[PDB]
This record gives sequence, structure tokens and C-alpha cells, in this order.
Amino acid sequence: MRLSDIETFVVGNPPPRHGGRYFIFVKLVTACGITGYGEIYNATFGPDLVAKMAEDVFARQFAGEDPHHIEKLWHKTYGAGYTQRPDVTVMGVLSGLEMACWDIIGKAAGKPAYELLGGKVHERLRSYTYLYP
Amino acid sequence: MRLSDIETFVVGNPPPRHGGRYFIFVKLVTACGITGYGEIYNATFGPDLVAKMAEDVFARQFAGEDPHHIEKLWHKTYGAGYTQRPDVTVMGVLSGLEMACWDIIGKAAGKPAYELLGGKVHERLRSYTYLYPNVYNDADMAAEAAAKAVDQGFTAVKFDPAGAYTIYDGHQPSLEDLERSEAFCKQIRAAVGTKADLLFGTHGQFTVSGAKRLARRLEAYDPLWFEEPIPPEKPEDMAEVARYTSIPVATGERLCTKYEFSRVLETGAASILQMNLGRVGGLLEAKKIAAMAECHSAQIAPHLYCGPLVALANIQLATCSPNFLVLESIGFFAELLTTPIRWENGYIIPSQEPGLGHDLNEDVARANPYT
Amino acid sequence: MRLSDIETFVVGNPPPRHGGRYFIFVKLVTACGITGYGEIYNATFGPDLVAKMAEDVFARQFAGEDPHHIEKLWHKTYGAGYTQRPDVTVMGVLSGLEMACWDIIGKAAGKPAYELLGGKVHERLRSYTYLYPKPNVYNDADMAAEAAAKAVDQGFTAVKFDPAGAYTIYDGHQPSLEDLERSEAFCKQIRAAVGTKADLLFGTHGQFTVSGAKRLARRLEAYDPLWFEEPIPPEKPEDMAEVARYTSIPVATGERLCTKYEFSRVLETGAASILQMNLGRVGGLLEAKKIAAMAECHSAQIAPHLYCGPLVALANIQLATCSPNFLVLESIRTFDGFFAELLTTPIRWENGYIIPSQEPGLGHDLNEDVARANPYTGSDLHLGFQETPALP
Amino acid sequence: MRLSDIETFVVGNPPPRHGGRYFIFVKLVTACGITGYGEIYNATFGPDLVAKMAEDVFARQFAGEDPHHIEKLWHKTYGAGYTQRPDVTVMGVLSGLEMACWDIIGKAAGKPAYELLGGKVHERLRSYTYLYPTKPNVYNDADMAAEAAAKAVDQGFTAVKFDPAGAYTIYDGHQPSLEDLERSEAFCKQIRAAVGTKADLLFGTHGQFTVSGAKRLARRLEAYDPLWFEEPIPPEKPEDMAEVARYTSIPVATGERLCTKYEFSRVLETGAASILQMNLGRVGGLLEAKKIAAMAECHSAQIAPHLYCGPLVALANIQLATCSPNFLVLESIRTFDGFFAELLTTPIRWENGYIIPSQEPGLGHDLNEDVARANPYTGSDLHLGFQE
Amino acid sequence: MRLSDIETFVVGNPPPRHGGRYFIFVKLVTACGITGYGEIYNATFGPDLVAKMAEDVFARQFAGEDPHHIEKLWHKTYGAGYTQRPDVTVMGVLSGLEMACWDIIGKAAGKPAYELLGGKVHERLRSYTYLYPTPNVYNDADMAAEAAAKAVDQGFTAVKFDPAGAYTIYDGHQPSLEDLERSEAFCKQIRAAVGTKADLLFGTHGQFTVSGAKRLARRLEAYDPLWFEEPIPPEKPEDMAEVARYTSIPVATGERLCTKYEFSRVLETGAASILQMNLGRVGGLLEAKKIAAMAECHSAQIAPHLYCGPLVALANIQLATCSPNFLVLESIRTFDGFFAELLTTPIRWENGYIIPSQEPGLGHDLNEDVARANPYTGSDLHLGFQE
Amino acid sequence: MRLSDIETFVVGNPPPRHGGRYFIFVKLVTACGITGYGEIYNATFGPDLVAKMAEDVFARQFAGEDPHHIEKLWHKTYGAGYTQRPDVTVMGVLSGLEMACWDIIGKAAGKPAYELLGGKVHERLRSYTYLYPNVYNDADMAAEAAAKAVDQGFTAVKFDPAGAYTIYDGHQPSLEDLERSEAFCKQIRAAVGTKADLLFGTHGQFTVSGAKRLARRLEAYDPLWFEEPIPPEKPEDMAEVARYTSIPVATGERLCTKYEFSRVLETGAASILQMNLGRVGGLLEAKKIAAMAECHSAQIAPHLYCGPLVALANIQLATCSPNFLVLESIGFFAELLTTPIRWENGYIIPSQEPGLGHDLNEDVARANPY
Ligand SMILES: [Mg+2]
Ligand SMILES: [Mg+2]
Ligand SMILES: [Mg+2]
Ligand SMILES: [Mg+2]
Ligand SMILES: [Mg+2]
Repeated sequence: MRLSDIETFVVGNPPPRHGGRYFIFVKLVTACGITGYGEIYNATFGPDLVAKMAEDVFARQFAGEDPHHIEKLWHKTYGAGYTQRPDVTVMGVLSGLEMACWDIIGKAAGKPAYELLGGKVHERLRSYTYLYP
Repeated sequence: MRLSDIETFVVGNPPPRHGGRYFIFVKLVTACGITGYGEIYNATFGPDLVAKMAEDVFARQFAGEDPHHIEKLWHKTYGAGYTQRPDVTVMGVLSGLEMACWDIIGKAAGKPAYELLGGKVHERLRSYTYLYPNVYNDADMAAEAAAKAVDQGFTAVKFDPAGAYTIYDGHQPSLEDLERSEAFCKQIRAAVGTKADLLFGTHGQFTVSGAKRLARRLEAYDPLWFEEPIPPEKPEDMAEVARYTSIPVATGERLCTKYEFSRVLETGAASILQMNLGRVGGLLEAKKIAAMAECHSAQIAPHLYCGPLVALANIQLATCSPNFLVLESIGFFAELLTTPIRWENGYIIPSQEPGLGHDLNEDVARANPYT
Repeated sequence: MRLSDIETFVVGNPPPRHGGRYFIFVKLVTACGITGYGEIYNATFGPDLVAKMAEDVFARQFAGEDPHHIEKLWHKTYGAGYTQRPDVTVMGVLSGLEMACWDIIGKAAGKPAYELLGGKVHERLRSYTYLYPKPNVYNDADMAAEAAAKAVDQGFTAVKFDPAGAYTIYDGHQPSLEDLERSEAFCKQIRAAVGTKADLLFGTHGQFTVSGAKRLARRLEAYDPLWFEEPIPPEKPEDMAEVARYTSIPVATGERLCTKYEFSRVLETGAASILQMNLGRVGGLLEAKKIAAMAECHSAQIAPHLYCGPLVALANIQLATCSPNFLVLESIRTFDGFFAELLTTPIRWENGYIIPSQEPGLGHDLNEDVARANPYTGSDLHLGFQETPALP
Repeated sequence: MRLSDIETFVVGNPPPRHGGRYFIFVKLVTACGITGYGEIYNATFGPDLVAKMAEDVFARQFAGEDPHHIEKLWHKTYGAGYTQRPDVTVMGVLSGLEMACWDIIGKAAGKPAYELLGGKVHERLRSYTYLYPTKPNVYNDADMAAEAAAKAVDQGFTAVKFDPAGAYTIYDGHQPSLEDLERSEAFCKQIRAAVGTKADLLFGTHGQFTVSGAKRLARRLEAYDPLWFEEPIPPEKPEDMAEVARYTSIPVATGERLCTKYEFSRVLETGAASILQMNLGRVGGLLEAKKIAAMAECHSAQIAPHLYCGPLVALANIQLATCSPNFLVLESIRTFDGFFAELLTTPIRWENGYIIPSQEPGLGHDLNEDVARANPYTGSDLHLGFQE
Repeated sequence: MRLSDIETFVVGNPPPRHGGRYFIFVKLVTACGITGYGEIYNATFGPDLVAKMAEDVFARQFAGEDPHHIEKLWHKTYGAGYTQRPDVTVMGVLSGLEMACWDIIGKAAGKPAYELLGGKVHERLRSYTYLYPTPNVYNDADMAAEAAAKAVDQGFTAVKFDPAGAYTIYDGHQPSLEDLERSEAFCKQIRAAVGTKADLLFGTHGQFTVSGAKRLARRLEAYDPLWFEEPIPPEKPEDMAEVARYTSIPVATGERLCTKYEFSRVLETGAASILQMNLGRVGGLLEAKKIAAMAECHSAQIAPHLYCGPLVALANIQLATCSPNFLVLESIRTFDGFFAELLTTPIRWENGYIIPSQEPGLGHDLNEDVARANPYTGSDLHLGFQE
Repeated sequence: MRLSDIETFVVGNPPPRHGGRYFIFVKLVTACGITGYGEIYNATFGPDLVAKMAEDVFARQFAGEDPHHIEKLWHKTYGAGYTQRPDVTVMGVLSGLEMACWDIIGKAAGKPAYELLGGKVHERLRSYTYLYPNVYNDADMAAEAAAKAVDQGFTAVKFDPAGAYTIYDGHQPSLEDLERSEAFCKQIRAAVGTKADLLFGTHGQFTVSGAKRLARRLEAYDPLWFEEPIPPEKPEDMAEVARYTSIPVATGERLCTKYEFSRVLETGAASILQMNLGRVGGLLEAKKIAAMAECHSAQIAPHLYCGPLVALANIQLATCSPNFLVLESIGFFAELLTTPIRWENGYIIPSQEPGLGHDLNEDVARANPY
């Protein structure tokens, strides 16, 4: 199994705009067709560009690889350019693609991601909100 | 999906009994038929009792649960009886049940467990072996066996010339212990040169100072590690030895759960963690422990002194671990597995088959009851 | 002198089942006839199995040995199978057998154990009880307060309660605001009921994380609780020490601990100033003694733990009696009911104090017949967590 | 005074490619006409994207501002997007734009930037170079490296740097092999024989090892009095690096992968290192590097600016070093000949092992924009790389 | 059962005076008759006075009490005069009485005292001696080596020596270069002469500062001494730990310490890995057992100190016997001569090891007759310093 | 110049017996006549043996020596018999002899001892006293005894209401102990306002946790200190109490030598040091400790529960110490001395007679054996 294609989405958030001004989505695909979604949380630059950075990372580090090899993928990215240090710009991009890899891993095993990382512990998730008008 | 039945196997190791005297296997099977295997590490009691202890834990915490639910399963067990604190007895039973769940989870995805816990990183695993007027007391005889090992492809050897370990450790090295130890290191180093690392494998014989006396005389030979220099209770004390010497300290074969390894890492007690997966808490717990070591400039080296099923679990963790240093290796291990663990020119080659990659030969285990 | 024979007893506890579901007793017999009794405190495994463990250990380690040789027996057991690290499953079995050797040692010497481990220090041992009897004593502050005045009237000078909400397999967790309301309500009403006449013991079960434990401690301080028991889980004493440093409430812990090594860390990190060894678990009488001397070096006291049978109570009493730094002894009500029937002569409770036996060894003998006549028939473990996450 | 225009050059680096694969330059222009030059040191993303990033930042934070307003500009950029924590990607771009403001600031004052930030201290700056060539070669044969250092000494260099400790992987830290140990000592031993007390040995590892890996190696180099053990372990936990630093007598030197005063504050405080190696095209800018050097004076540490990129970062490094009392040594890519000269309007002054600081205003030299435009980068790789 | 009467004996040590100038014994007697024996280790005042302090203490806290009530006895005594702080004068006297109570407790139990404090652990106790004579053994490495060679031949597996120069009242000081020279030659020569047959116990008396001790330890590590004893003075363990962290040689201290409170700090700071209690000073047998138990929690071993009479020796032996972390026991030669004459049955020394008596209590009895026939006629104190 | 003879007065303290049951005095005489007086603070043994101990010490270390040689004499006594470690039995006997030397040194040089150790710094020494007659158990009756002491001029009063101190301490305070403790502070602060500081004078009763509990309920009455909240063996432990409360911790009546006080200062155990110069090690050793205290934001407040002569030395220290806070005070005291100790409105005034400023009347001392 191997990663073939990526597609980015810059999506603007409509009124009342709770949650920021825009979201940045990615969509990874395997040669055999399986589809994975993910979001990048990065605002150190403009979104059109951060979307470009995503496609950069995917071309260098992700395409051709097995989306299960999370450790290899994460380390090729973390270390690329001889860096290997917490960087929010990179990590925000890594996080999006990595998510999608999980989406894919899951989709192929026919299981929720959480069933592969320790299993359900909660049948419900306690939630909180900001105060809004 | 739910777990239905368990079956235990106490199997006796025939001569030369390299690995123990008996192995304790388990077999979990789901309602709809998928079968996982696993090994328990317990020397604190006796095989038939340890097996019953396995059934007891299976019944109270595992029967009727989804094997995917590792966290729930582990916590049900860890807190049973209002305990919730590290305990090798429990943790060695929980370890063998948890592996079998991984074997199941893997089988239900068509994937090796390592592809679900981070993915392959290593296509081959560096292996080491013990050396086998002999090879445990004469340093000249050790170097010969060391040279043989090197000739077979091994790139690391382990030896414990440090002296008898007693039930009243930690003690002080004898002058004879010191001289024999350095001679082992010196004679072997001359035999293998740069082709194999020296793994110095004490068994917690010493007190902190005793260990330091010994480390002093060993630094010149650039040993890859000083294994378990002192007893396991105060990692704080162990860290005193790590700090003194240039030799990396390794420890972990007598520990279990994230909590104790957490402390080893934070005190700087050891830089090479030696989990035994038949005891540490399982495959997931071990992964958590190896990530933790990643934040501490520390690596893992899965300890093995038991049956093949722990070896498989060791292989699974190692294959997907970026801070893997070396794997302990070792015949009868072949015969117990449906397919043999693959070994070539010093390295273990990870199976691509689902779960733990191999299967226990139930027929052979039932044919070798321990006596 | 050599230990020859062991019998084990698994005894179900009848209604109202205070002190838990079952007790595990051991009977050690020397070749010449001297009989020791002991209790195993452990629930990692069904009581049938622990009993078989006690048996396996006694055959492997004790048979043929001079029970005077505590150090040897202990080390032989602790280091068996190359482990030599604090494991409660083993150490509980070990604690049982070790008690019963002290019973024999004292029987042979014609002295109470406590006259062999430093000598009597107390003529009476200060005592305390949980508050015992849809709203009730465990959930409604006022009913607990009434429960407490009663205890004070019986002459108890200390009562313990855990109003702090359920303990779960996923602990530590965070107190709910309800958990906080109730807790301080229990403290406020109980203190008003008992004034200076008795200390409040806040008997938590490791519920909280360090932060959650500080949130609660902040609210309880005004009522001068004598301690905060096990505010967080047992694995990291370093973390407990952060709670202890924060509050004026003394922190108390140990019921889930074993060996001198673990209590060494508690003491040195400053995780607690009150140690609560259970002698059915901590490693036996000599180890408890060793641990209680360590606490002297660290401005710390002992308050032996008890939620099991009368033989653990006996060992507790032995230790407490020869311990300069003893603070209080936990009792199951006034040691009446099934706790007296199991003994040949009962634990003496008078006006808030245990009065130590002056008889040899542990001071009392197991009524073996009463013990055999009461098998354990349930399937559950002695004690257990809530297996859903903490509310919400 | 206000900033108006920015231009970016992604310049590819002609053979022998010493100093990496490409350089990313920036030209800033004020309204009244003053030009400022600077370089960005970053390879998290391809250079074309980085350049586009630099224009994103200039347009968002710099356009319309007075370039004398470094603190304002620095903090606006530092906090763009509610981040405000080190991030080489951003910090690199910021370093380049900020350098160039100092060009403009100095040119306006008619002074070298160094005469503004505490003023000249050194009339010459001690330099060092990597041992380069022109499969037994200079990176794996101690003898061949000893000849290289011999040649380097005969030019006046008083220090040579080398890395024999094996490859550095994406899964570091790890453990040096016995061959890594044996080769490393040979290099030190041989090189020391060939240079005597004439030149210092700079052990220039690239984060390979774990703490204990580091120590095993350190124990075997101590005897050749190496001047520094560079980045013995990775950059994430300086509390761990400080363990190497305490065990050995060799001074630990690091920082080529760090940025902002915050990350060097920790290095100094923990005792992680005693020689700080900022690359001024990454650290956060010239004023930042000044603040950082001033901290090192409080912790018995010294500065020794890192360089493995274009000549503009070099100018910035030289600007700092000239005004720094706790300066130790300066990296040079060879004798600053070749494309390091061709890219400038007047080349960098290198005489007998020392760099002589220009007295021309700002960064001291101007970029030759035409040589910059006539040398695009055709490739598709990143400046520096790892093993896998 | 109650303590009734006390007798003190001040006993002069006849030549070659190995192990000091005088001994101070105590004899406790219960109402019904049982007789306990004991020794006090204290040279802060002349022995005749230490004797008097023994009766003052016996009369206020001891008389009429059950000898089983050790915690009570000890804490009544410790807390006297509103003090409750370590004090070697008080704790000296307390040790002897306490010892003697164990003798009584044991005799009444029909048991050796170690069988009441954890039980036998060793069938035999490794011992060591100072190098004694027969330009001398104290100041020349060659003669020291010869001595050590004869000690090995007798069965000894460890010898102690202090070649680091005089200890003064102004300690700590710095070693002279000759101090370092002689110190090293001692280790080299003795090591050449015993080989791996015996451990070197380098036994300084608190001579150096922490910097001083490191200067010296750096020169001794190569010969693998088993310990470096009391390298600096006893008032700041926090400082001795500085020495113990620096060198590979184990640091041992304790002969000048008393109560668990002081050893707690030693263990916790890392000042030592080998605790050297003297049971005539440390605060008694039960206190020492508590101390050895603490040391267990800290990778420390015990190695009981002896520079006095056979009775401290007997308690030392009792402790050692039931102590799983026992390293080695100080002997005075082979416990021949007066050390034998002063006991009903002598201490059993056999091929380098002491074999514990199986008789109740301390396992032997003082020869009251011999003890009375040997009073101390002199004017000096047991040990002393330089000025 | 050399020391020759020693005489030792065991003296019984008459009713109301404020300050003990007995005092132990010493008299040192030189070759050419000069005489020093001093006092030993020892209670671990009967005063009969203590005097014999002093004689023993004088013969071995002091006789035939120059009393100027404090350092020499001190280290001789301290190292006697190969000990060289803090021991209050020896240190007490030493503190008395050394005191007397400073009486002889000063007199010989015609100056008070405090003019030899950094010179005068205070003309008046802020005093305080215990609350004497009930008064030890009833809040309101102590509040009375306080307001009476204010009328006499005292600026500080001390009281121990925290319950009995046993041989098994440290313990936990009882709820009644806490209740009476707080009640004592509330009521007294009410009777004296800003005019008098509160000295909470505990006797090492509690464990660290026990002391924290009590501290919490006294903070609000701004006590000037919290004396010896736990026992003295582990200053490290004390430091927890000191760090938790705003009330200063005071300690040291049971300590000796620079070594133990050093550790008190470095660990942060106490900010107020309470040397008893009949125990601490002598006057020269006391001054060194005071100086150490300057380096850690710490002050001195000399301890006195014994005879006038210890007190005399206490004054010599206080008069020449910049970091002096307050001095303990108390009849038969002025009777044992030639010239009485001058007291004026909560303040002692130091003598300017050479040495200890005063002389023991030997006739009165002999006339009252114990
Ligand atoms: Mg091993
Ligand atoms: Mg409880
Ligand atoms: Mg570099
Ligand atoms: Mg000695
Ligand atoms: Mg007082």
C-alpha cells in the first residue's frame, strides 16, 4: 500500500465565525483508492501558502510511502532540512497529513482510529464551550 | 467482537534449557474464532498455579470484552483488588493476555501489530547472544566463543563474569571479581576488535560504590553497557552510577508499568531500557515506555530470557521503534512456532504476517508438559 | 526448632461485612507443636489462589527453617525467581507467614512480640473507626454527623469518612463541584457535632490528581482535619509530596504500599507524615518496625491500616504498642461481632482505646473451628474500584 | 523613514558547493532609496516557498514601518497568528529581513552596524574552516584529513573542523559504533600530530548521539585537547546536553539549530554549552544575537557564529563578532573566495587566518544583484540533509 | 521483671595495648537474678567518671524498669535534662546499659540476641585487623607489606592502615606531598604483597578537608582500596558526600557518630556506603539494628567499629550476625590475649572469620574476677589528638 | 601568664525557682591573681557530677595555659578523646570555662568583653520575660499577666500553651491544644495591642505537619516568633515549617557549636537564633555564630533558663551584635552578683566594668548548696 495524491482546501468560516477565519484541509489518497482527510492548524503565514507547504512536505516525505509507517513519515518530516526541533510551522503541517494517514489506516482496517490506539474508554465525551452571544 | 475462551500451556524446555526450565503460554480466542497467543513471565511461584492465575484474570477482567479495548482491560486488571501499583506477579499475567489481544487485533486487520503501533522502521533487527575452566569463568575461553559468534555474524556479545549474585545483594565486588571482569573485557576485546560490542551483564550484585569500583576498571574497553549494576528498588541510587561512568547503564528486566520506567528515565538511572514484554505490562505499555525514552536520550533493548512468544512481542515493539538499540537472541524455539523466527548474519528479520507474525504450535506444546 | 506444617483458611465475613468480603488466615506449625497464626492481606487474585500461593511459598521457602530466622526467610522469599522488587502479591503472602513466625517466636519465649521488638511503650492504644450506620451516612453530611456523635459517646476520639466521591480504575481524576460541596459539608457538620472531642480523618482512596487534591485540601483546612489519606495514586510519591507541601493538613498514606523501600521514598520525598502500613501486606512485623524507625528520622508517625480480619489487627497492635511514634489505630467498630468470634479471647476495646494483650506472641489465638465453619462462598474480590470514568 | 519594497533571490550555489546547495537573499528598499541586504537560513521547505514566505512577512509586518523599529517589527512577526514561541521556519525569515533593516539603519547613520551595537572590539576575527577535499577521502581517512589540516595551517588558519563520528540519521540519538570511536580518535590523534600547537581541533559532530553515546566518545577525545565538542546530542533537551558538558573536559558548543533569546537562555542556564553557535540568518536577527551574546557573558560562555550558507549571513556574523568581547572564533567557508566573493560588490577580507571587518556602513558589503539573478537554483533538494 | 542493681568495672588494658588504654564495663542485675553485661565507649572524660555517669543514668531512668522496655528506657534517657539531641557522652553510657538489657532479654528467652532481632543470617563473620608490629609498621610501606603478608597467612581477608599522617585538633588540613607519597606506597606495596587475597582498608582519622581528601583519593584508586575511612571531620556529612561522589573508592564513616538521626543524614546525603557503628557509642543494639535497616534502603553496608573491650565486640558480633547488609567486622588481632582472658569462653576466631556463639544474650559472660584484678592506674584518655 | 586553680559552686535556686532548680558556677584563677567567673548549662547529669566534669576538663585542657588562647583551649577540649563533634555534655562544661576566660581576658585588658569583640553597638538591650503568676492554662489570666508586664515596661512576652512535651515527641497537637493556643494569642494581642510582641514559646513538641497545623491558627495575630516547633535533630525538617508560615521560626536552645547553627542557617530552618552561652560553645563561638547569622537574614535572641552568669555573657554578646533582636529576662539573681543587673523599662543596660561586667558573690553562692 502506498500514498499517491494530495489535495488541499482553504475553506473560509461563515458568520458568526466562531472558530477562526478559515480552516485548512488536506486529502490524501492511496494508489488503490483509499481516501484520508486531515486539518492543518497553522497561522504563522497565509493559508494559500501553508497549503502549498503541505504539498511540499507530501512530495518530499509522504508520496510513495506506506501511510502506516507513521514513525518513518514523522521522522522524515521532523528531521528534513537538518532540523529535528519543535517547529510550529512544520508540526502543524505534519499533524494534518498524519491525521489523514490515521484516517486511512483506520479505513483499511475497518476500525475507528481509537480502536487501534488502546480502544474505547469513553462512550461519551464531556464537552465545554466558550461563551458567545 | 468479544473474547470467549482461554487455554494455558506449561511447556518444558529440554536440554540445554537455554531460556529457563519451562514456558507458560496462553491462548485467547474470540466468539467468532480469531485466536491470539501470548507468554507469561512468572518465576515468583509455580507453573500450574501461574496458569490458574491467568485463567482467574481472564475470567474476571477479559471474558466478554472487546480485545481492542486494551486500556480498559489493563486498567481493570491493574486496579483489581484495589491495588493500582506496579506488581510483577499481576503485570506478568497481564503481559501475556495483552500480547494475545495484539495478536488478535493484528489478525483482524491483516497487519503485523507493529504496523498499528507506528509502522515498520527497521527491516532488520540487530541481535546479541550470550557466550555459550569454561566460558563463564575463564576469559580466554570466553574470547574464543566470542570470536565464533562474530564469525556467525553477531555484532554484540554479553557475558557476566562479575560474580555470584546472592539473596542479600547488593554487595561489594571481590578483588577476584574485579580482576576476572577486566580480563573478560580485555581478552574478548582483543578477539573481536571493532566487530562486536561488549555487553557487560551483571545481575544487580552490587551497591552503588561497589558498582563504581567495577566500572572504573571497565571503561577502557568501551563496553556498550553496564547491565543492572545494582538492585532495582532505588533508581535514584542507580543514577549515581550512570553519572560516574562513561559506560552506559542498562536496566529494566525486573521492572514493570510506565510508572517505574518513568522514574528510571527522569533520575537518569539508565539510558538503555531493557523491557521484557512478558512482564513489563504488554505491547502498548512498552510502546509508551519507548516513546518516553525518546524524550530522555535513551534507547530500548528488549530483554529476553524465556520462550519464543516473548521474543515475538519483543520483535514487534523493536521493529516499530526509532530508539531501538539491539535485541536479545538465542532450536526448540523453532519447533514451538508454526514458522520459525528468521535470523541472518547477525540480524532478526521481522515477519510480515499479521498479529505477532507467528503462531504457536499447540500440538507441540501439549506434547511437552513440564515435569 | 523447625516449621513443619501450614494450614490456610479462607473465611467469608458475615453481615454487615464491615472490614470487607473475606479474610485469609494462615496456621504455621513447628515439629514440636508450637502454633503461629497470621493473616494475608491481598486481593490481586481470588482468595482460593492466594491461599495456594501461601502454601507454595511455605513449601518453597519456610518448611525446615527456624522461624527465628526472619531475615533469611524474608530475603529467600523476596528474591525467589530473581525479582527482589516490591510486589504486593508476594509481599502479602510473605506478611502472613512472617506474622505467624513472630507468634511462634513469642510463644516460645513466653513474651508478647512487642516485648521482643523494643518493648511496651503504651498501656492503651488510641483508636478510630469509619462512620457506619436513598440518603445515608456515606452521602449525607448530617447523618454522618449524628453517626459521629454516637462514636464520641462510645468514647472514640477519632472518626474517618470518605465523602469525596467514587474511586475509579482511571484515577487520578478531578473533583466535581458536588464532590467539593459534600466533602466540606461533611467536615463542617461533623466538627460542629464533635467540637474538640474528636479528630476528623479524611479517608480518601487515591481519587485525585495532584491539582484536584489541592482544590479539595484548600476547602477542608478550616476544620482542622487530622489527615488527608491517599489523596492521589500510589505510583509516584514525588507527586504526592506536592500536595503535602501545599496544605497544612497532614497527608497520610501506605495501605497500598509494601517493603521498606517504598516507605523510604515516601518519607524522603516528604509524601506523607503519617504512615499507614497494613501488616498483612507491608512485609510483616519486623519490616513494619524497620519502617516505623525510619519515620522517626523524618518527623513522621504510624497509623497502621486495617480493613481486613482480626489477625492483621493483632499484628498492628503488636507494632503500635512498642512504637514511640504511634498516632492512632484503625478499628472495625469496637472489635466486636465476628471479630471476637474468630478469636479465642477478644480484642479488648475500652473507651476509645485498644488495650494490648500481655499473652505470648500476637496475644490472641485463632478460633480455628469458627474459621473453618465459615467458608467463603462469594466470587468477588475483597475490594474494588468503580470501572466507569469519574463523574462526569 | 519607511520600508517599501522587497526582492527575493533564490540563488543556487556553484561547484564545489561548499556551504550547501542554494542561498536565499533579500533586498529591502525604503521609499527615499536606501537599500538593505540580508539572508534567510532555512531548509524546512524548498527555497522558492521560503522566498514567498519572506514576502508574506514583509508585506504583513514591515511595509510602512520605520526599519529603526526592530523591537516592534520583531515582536509583530514573532507573534503573528498567536504563536510567540521559537519556530525556525518563521525565525529564519525574520532573521533575513532584520539583517537588512540593520543595513539600512547603518547606512542611514553612516556607520557599520557594529558601531551602533556597542562598537568595535576586534581589529581582526579569528577564523576556522571545515576540512574539505578537491573510497578513501577527507571525511573517512585520518591521514588524508591530516594533510588537509596541514594545508589549512599553512594558510594561517588556527583552527580546523571535522566530523568523523559517523552519519547522522532521522532517528538520532544513537550509539557510536566501535569504528566510529576508533576513527574519531584517529582523526584527533593524526590531525594533532600534523598541526601541533599551531591550530585548535574543532570536533564538529551533528547531533548523532544520546547522552551516554556522547560520553563514550568524549572519553576518547579529551587527550587531544579539542577546543569543542559540537552538538553532541539533539537540540530538544538542553538539560540532557548539560550532562555531557559536566562529564567531559572538552567544551560543548551548540546552537546552529536554535533560535531566539529564549532557547539560548536555557542552554546557558542549564550549562548545556559554553560556546554558543548562532547562525545569524536563523537566530532571530542581529539585535537578537547581541542580546544573546550579552547573556553568555553572564554565564562564562563565548560566541562563535555558525555558517553553512551564503555570504550575507557571513556579513551578519561578522557584524556581531566585531562588537563582542566574549567572541571566540568565526566560521569561514574556505578563505571566502569564489562565489563568496563573486556575490559581493567588494569581497570579504581574509588575511592570514583572520577576517578583517569592513568599515563600510551597514553590513559592510553590498550584494551583487546581477550575479544573484544570473545564478538561479535549478535543483529540487534541501540545503542540508539527514540519513534514514 | 525489674532492673535492680548496677556495678561498674574500669579495666586497664595490659600491653601491647592494642585496642586502647582502658575498658569500661557494666553489669546489670534483675530482682529475680538474671545478669546482663555491657561496655561503654567514651573518652570525653576519664573512665572513673564515665563509670559514675553510668550509675546516675541507671538510677534515674533504669532502676525498677523492665529490661524489655528498651524504647522506653532509651527515650527516658535520651530526653533527659530537656535535650533530645545526639550526644556521645550520654549515648555512650546508654549503649552499655542497653547492650546489657539485651543480654538479660536473651538469657530470659533462652536465645542469642540476634535470634530476637531478625535471626541468624551468616554462619560466619568476615574480619579484618590493623597491621601491628610484633622505621616501623606504622610509617614504612615495606614493613607494612610484610605485616599484611603475615595477616593473610593467618586467614585474614582484609587489613587496615593509616599512613596519611598525624591527625590534629585543627583538622581538617591538607596532605603533605610526603603524606600523599607514603600513602600511595603503602597501597602499592601491600597490594603487591597480598594480591587479590585481601582488601585494603585505608583508615584515616578525619585528617583532611574535602579538597584535601580528593587530592589523596586520586592517588589511591588504582589499588582498589575497599574503603577510604573518615576522610574529613564528622560535623557536615553534606561535605563528605562531595568526596564520596568524586572517587570510586567507597567512603566509610561512623565511629564518631551516635543515634539514628545522624546516620539518617549520612545515608541521605551520600556521605557513605559503609556505616561504621561502634555499639558502645551508637546508642545500643536495637538502635544499631534500626540504623542497619535504614542503610539497606540506601545501598549501604554495615561494618561495625571496634577499638575497645570484648563486650562492645560481643554486641558488634550480635548485630553483624542478623544483618543482611553486613560487610566486615573489626578485630583486635584474633581476640587472643586479654580479649580472651576477660571472657568465660573466648570469642571464636577461625581462619579469618568470627563464629557467633549460640549461647543466650550477648553469647558470652564477663569474667568479673579478671576484670576486678585489672584496674586502670593511669592518667590518660582512651584515644587522643595532636596539637 | 597562666591559669592555675578552679573552684565549682553548685547552688540551689530558692522559690519561686524561676530559671531552674540549680545553677552550676565556676571560678578560674590565674598565676598572678586574676579571677574569672562562669556558668555551665548541663542537665543530662546530676550537677554534682557536672562540677566534677568541669574539674576534670580544667585539669586536662585549661590548667597551665594562657586564657587568651581561646582557640587553643577550645579545640583541645572539643577534640579530647578523639571526638571533635557537637556534644552538649562537653560543650556545656566548656561554655562555662571559656566564659570565665573572657572575664579574665577583659579584666586583664581593662575593658568589657564586648569592647573586645567588635565594640558596643547598643546602649540598651530590648528585654522580654515569660508570663509568671491559672496563668499557664487560662487565656484571660495570661492576658492579664501580659498587660501587667506592659505596665512595667516590657515590650515582649513569651508563653507555651501548646500542651505537654513528652519523651516521644514529635506529636500532633490535639484540637484542644490548637484551641487554647489560638485563644491565648487572640486574648493577649487584645490586652497589649501594638505595645508588645507575642513570643510563642514551644518546646519541640510537634512533628513538622503538626507544627504547620498550629502555625496556620496563629499567623493572624502576628507573633514575633514560633520557638522550636519540632525537635532539633533534623534542621532540614524544621525548614518546612519556616517556609510555610509568615511567623518567624526561632530555635537553638538545645544546639551547640558553629556547626549545628551553620546547618540551621543554610537549610533555612530558623531566622532567629537562640544561643545559650552556657551551652553554645562559649562567647567567642557565640559571636562567630552571630556573624554567620548576618549572612542569612537571621537575628540573635540569647536563651536564658539558668543563672545570672550565663545571662551576663548573653549581654556581652548582645551589646556588640548588630543583628540582636531581644534578650530573655526574669530577685535572688541580683543577690548572687556583686552589682545587680540594670533593668529600666523593658531594657537591660550593659555594665562597663571589665569582662562580664560583674562578679559572682562567692559568699552567697556557697551559702546555698543544692
Ligand atoms: Mg540480565
Ligand atoms: Mg482507606
Ligand atoms: Mg555545524
Ligand atoms: Mg578508625
Ligand atoms: Mg525554651
